[PDB]
Amino acid sequence: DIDTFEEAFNKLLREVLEFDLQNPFKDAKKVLCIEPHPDDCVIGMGGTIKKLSDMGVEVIYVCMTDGYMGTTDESLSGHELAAIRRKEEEESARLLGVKKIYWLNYRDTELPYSREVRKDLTKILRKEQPDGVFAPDPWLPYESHPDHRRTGFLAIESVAFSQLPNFSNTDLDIGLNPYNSGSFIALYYTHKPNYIVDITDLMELKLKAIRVHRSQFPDDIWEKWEPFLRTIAMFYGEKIGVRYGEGFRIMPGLFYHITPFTDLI
Amino acid sequence: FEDIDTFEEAFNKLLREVLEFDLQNPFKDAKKVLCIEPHPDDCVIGMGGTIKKLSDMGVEVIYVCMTDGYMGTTDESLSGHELAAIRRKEEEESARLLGVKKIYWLNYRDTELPYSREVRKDLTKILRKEQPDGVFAPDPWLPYESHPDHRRTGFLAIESVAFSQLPNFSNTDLDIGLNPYNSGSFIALYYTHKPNYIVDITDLMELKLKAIRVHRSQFPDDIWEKWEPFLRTIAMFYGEKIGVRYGEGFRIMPGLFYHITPFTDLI
Amino acid sequence: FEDIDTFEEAFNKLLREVLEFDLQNPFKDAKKVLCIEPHPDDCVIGMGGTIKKLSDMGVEVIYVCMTDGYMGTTDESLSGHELAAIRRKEEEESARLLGVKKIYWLNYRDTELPYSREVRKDLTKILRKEQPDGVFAPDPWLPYESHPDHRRTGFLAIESVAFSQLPNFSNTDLDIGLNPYNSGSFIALYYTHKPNYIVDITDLMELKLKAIRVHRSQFPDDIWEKWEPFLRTIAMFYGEKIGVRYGEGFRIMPGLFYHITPFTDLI
Ligand SMILES: CP(=O)(O)N[C@@H]1[C@@H](O)[C@H](O)[C@@H](CO)O[C@H]1O
Ligand SMILES: CP(=O)(O)N[C@@H]1[C@@H](O)[C@H](O)[C@@H](CO)O[C@H]1O
Ligand SMILES: CP(=O)(O)N[C@@H]1[C@@H](O)[C@H](O)[C@@H](CO)O[C@H]1O
Ligand SMILES: [Zn+2]
Ligand SMILES: [Zn+2]
Ligand SMILES: [Zn+2]
Repeated sequence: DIDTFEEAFNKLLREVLEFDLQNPFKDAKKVLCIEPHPDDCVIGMGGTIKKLSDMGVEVIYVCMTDGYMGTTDESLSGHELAAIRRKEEEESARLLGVKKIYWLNYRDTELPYSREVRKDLTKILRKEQPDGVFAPDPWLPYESHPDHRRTGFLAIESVAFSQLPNFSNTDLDIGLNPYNSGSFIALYYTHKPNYIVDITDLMELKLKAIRVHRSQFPDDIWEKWEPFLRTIAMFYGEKIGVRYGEGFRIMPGLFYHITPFTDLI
Repeated sequence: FEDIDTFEEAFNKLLREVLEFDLQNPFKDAKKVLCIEPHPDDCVIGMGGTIKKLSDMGVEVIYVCMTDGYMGTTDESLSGHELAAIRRKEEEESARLLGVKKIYWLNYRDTELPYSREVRKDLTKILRKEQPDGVFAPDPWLPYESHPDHRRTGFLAIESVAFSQLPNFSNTDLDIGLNPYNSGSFIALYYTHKPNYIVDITDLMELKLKAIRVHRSQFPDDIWEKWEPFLRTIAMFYGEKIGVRYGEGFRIMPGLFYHITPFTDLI
Repeated sequence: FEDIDTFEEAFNKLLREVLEFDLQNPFKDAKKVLCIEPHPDDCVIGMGGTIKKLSDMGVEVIYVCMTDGYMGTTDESLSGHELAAIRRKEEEESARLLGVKKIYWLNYRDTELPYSREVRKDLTKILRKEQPDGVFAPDPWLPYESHPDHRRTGFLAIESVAFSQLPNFSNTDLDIGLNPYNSGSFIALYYTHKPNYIVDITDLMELKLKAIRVHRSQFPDDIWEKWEPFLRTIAMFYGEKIGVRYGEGFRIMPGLFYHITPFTDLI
């Protein structure tokens, strides 16, 4: 048929796959933002969450773990800390217009990589039938937190497998349908974004909603984290020549499997 | 070697002279090879053309299919049991087209391939029995590869080809009369973004695509609408790299380079 | 910091003023370090020159060896139990040439290092006991690193260095009187393809190779014909990077950059 690989690829994307990065969140009514820990959705995409909320989109958190391990305060146990972080998360998400939060309650530092966790995410996908799903990019270089890696892998896997009636089939038996339905997966916390949201306007709000997680951001930690977080927003922004941005990686569904030229988007 | 001037000269001496490495004709003396696939259809999809060419050269090509394909349908009235039974039929006939001897079915459930000592011992049992001169398997470093059965197959293949050579590894194999693996001239990895050896499959493409469609349960008309162009686009990606129309890609490296090597990108 | 104009300015200030990240003399002040190796011989192969230099300045080098090297022989008359007892002695001898000191043996089996909270807890206990100023471990992101003990040592060492600081993590340690890991100034990854700090080991190269060859079970004469050139070439790859003949490379980054950082390649 076509002459060159470049023609083949271009036709693949453009016409066969209909890939469009100008407004990929344009028709979404319901989205899941999957975070490994309480606070990750806000650090990694809180500005974008605000913009979706404001636009009439329903934003639903699925938080994989409970934040149990995240303090050096020897007077605060993991149980007490987890209770405090659910409150932190609830308030921080109100500020961003966040509706609802599914807490999976795996212990922080202990998120399994297993069929079980896939079934939990699958149950939620089948219940809520979102149009889109956000999750950390499991390929981020030097990402040393297993909760992060595992979340990203489990999300992408679950978005696929929830579509298969023979996978976690008990779901169907109790009246759920397979996942439809979703228009997309977008990965945040990524080195290779190919879609950037300007949040220059929302950066102060984002910084405030982050700070609401006070257990995680006492004064002396913020002396480092605020510069760090502005510098990351500047990394993403510069890619589209704005001051503060949030970066997403989006790809056709086909590309997450056996594709040797994924770097061409 | 202690006298060699520069790193660049050392690397070329190491690669060519000490390791005797070159990609002129990697499949040269092979009488027998294993093709390790995660799911029924991966062998034909990643390397069907090469399989036919090896068959044509009188190489015994043997499949190892890690999983049963149980999950791969959206048809709500087809159980995974029934689908597995189907996909085995489909693979047997697909393989027949490519002159394929024999298939080992490991029978792990699709989406549930373990990454464990147990599965390496299964692969080792086969490598010690068959004593193949080469083993093909997916590159588990494929960027954005998001199927755990694919990544796990590839890492398990590579580890097994090494560990199956150690007599204290799965030692009961030896206690029942199997020898440690050797024979093995090579490992080659398909479904790869960094191929260094390309096989021209130009006038095999139509046979390759036919052998893929024999997996009907996977490739109905509406799926084929997208997948035929996709499969053509991939083969052109590889084919272009050596200036032919359609190709299949493999990454092949000295044995040493699968461990502590900081310059694997030079090949 | 609200006012800076460019990403490039923000990043320079972040690194130099906020994090005071310095790659000029990263081991300057260290009095005690841990070198974490998947198998016996990996400290010396990966960083023996460096270990000797640290020992020369009076730094106390402590090994933590994750496995017992049980599987690493092709000799059918040597069992894994006998091999592991030999390798323990070979490592004591190798380490004594480099000025080490003390070895912690985790004793997991070679090819079966778990990736789990348990192994994190073993490392966390050493860290809390020893309170080292610096920790060395393989780079688990090395391209094509196909030995699972290696990827898992690297991941677990980085995880443990962070989690051993958290009092709710493996809390029984503190209940027996250990404090959280307090002391470290640094993590350094060896066996790396993206080193950003190189120790010149030109003078030490021959000591390194001698202390490697003391692991005789691993390096008989026919293996050493391939391994000596491999090792020299690897050292020259690192060396060239600072204009010397032979070097050892490390990747060293600010602690923040091991998490959620999209610009790790700017160091
Ligand atoms: C920005 P984050 O991913 O939420 N920070 C996490 C925190 O949630 C977690 O409790 C802790 C212990 O695992 O590791 C920290 O690095
Ligand atoms: C080209 P393939 O790798 O074999 N197609 C697989 C199919 O085999 C499998 O049953 C399904 C569920 O795991 O995932 C699909 O992604
Ligand atoms: C240089 P090394 O990392 O120490 N060599 C290891 C050796 O220690 C181990 O016993 C064997 C079996 O796992 O695999 C070899 O690849
Ligand atoms: Zn997190
Ligand atoms: Zn497959
Ligand atoms: Zn090792």
